[PDB]
Amino acid sequence: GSSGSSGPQKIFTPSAEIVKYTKIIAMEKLYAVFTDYEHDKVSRDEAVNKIRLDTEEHLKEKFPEVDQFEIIESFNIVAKEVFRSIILNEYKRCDGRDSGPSSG
Repeated sequence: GSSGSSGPQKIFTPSAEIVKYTKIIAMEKLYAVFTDYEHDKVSRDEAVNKIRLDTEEHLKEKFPEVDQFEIIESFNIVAKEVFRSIILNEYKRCDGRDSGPSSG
């Protein structure tokens, strides 16, 4: 057993069970907020962060046994995950031509 962060020693990851459910909610929203709030710069600032507070109340509720630190730290990993996927449809080049239906 060990504890305390120091050196090249990596940190432990949160609960996967949640992280997964965090995407179904974080994703949808994150995408619903990204697609919109273009004109306004701050309008999107709150839309994104807001989730961090929303999901936290939507997850910690589903997992009453899980720790609060598992509902937050988990999201972080989820967020970054989405963004990347969003960058594939904006600020990119030669993403990958398509022959058939893209959105079906």
